[PDB]
Amino acid sequence: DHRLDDITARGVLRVGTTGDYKPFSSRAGNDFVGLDIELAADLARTLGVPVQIVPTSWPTLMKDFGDGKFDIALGGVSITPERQKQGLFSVSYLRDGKTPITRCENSARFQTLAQIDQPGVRLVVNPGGTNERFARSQAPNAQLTVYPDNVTIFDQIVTGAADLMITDAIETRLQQRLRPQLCAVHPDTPFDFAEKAILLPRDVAFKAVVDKWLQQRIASGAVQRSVDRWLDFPWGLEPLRLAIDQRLLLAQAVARAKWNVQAPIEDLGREAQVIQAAVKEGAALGLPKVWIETVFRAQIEASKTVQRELFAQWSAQQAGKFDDAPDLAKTIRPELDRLTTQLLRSMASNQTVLNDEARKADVARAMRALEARALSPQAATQALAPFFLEHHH
Repeated sequence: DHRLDDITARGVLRVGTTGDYKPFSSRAGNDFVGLDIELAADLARTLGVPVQIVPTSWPTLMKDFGDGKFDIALGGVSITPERQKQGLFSVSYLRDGKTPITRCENSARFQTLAQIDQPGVRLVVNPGGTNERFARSQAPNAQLTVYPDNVTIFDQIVTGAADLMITDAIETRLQQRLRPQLCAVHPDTPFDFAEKAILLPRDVAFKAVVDKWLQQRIASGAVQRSVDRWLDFPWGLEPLRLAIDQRLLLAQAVARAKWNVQAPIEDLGREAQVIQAAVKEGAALGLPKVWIETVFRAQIEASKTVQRELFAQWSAQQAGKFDDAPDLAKTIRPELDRLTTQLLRSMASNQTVLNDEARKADVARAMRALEARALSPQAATQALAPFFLEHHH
């Protein structure tokens, strides 16, 4: 039909993605990141429009596409017969095995399909894609379990509620990194292969445009380089980001409570105590005192920044008391301390990447998009400054 003219007229390429499939497509706060998101952005550039990322889900992908919610879809989308009934696909930009991931101590036990396809084997899968279809077809005798959340379904292999999952080789390699109790089973020599591509409208001329762009990306080596980059991306920083974000948003509560009782924003004595306590808690995780002080001074400054900006608004508006004011000592402070514990724990888990000065641009990518940035750009910047600065991107 006329997809490219449709796009140019709209002034935007709309791109559906689930954001739950690292390394292709993952939420990092308010942003989506990953190999397929960078592809989307580069296609938009080539088409001469800005990109808009439209959230979907694996169970609603095809309905949302048929409903016209986006132009194209990607984020680890495999070519399948079902999807080919409804749209076209780009050329494939990644061929990858189907292979197991299991607890390392069970590597030997699930080398083969014979070993896996048996009652008393607890195989888990994502609903409604190539993995579910492979499991039902090739391991019919195993016990299958369907789990909606792909962002946590590996939890069940780790804890021993399931024995293994057969998935894309690339997901096995990444999850083996991210979840050290797990091991990819022979990813280079898999049971079968599948192809990743971009889901497109039924418009042959648009597909020709996409394939010319995509084939250049493949043949130039850029897709491969992007695969390695995203496989080595610091995915494990998300808990740290969320703790920082959640701790900072709570400053709104702090400010309403203080406004109601005419409490000063800054209390350097309290602040010193909070920092002390964080240093002591962090030392138990092996974190150095100076890094903890830098981080926590920044989180305290960012909180004050929120409070000041809110007081300045309430001042000019002549706001009275807030009916919604939680107890500072009884409700807010316990929450702040809980979030301090998560922040420290995340710092310890991610200490390697966070103390590598050469990887600040990836740390920026992972952490930048706080919900709190909508509330106070300056406070979000201050809170994140121990980890990266704006010129890190």
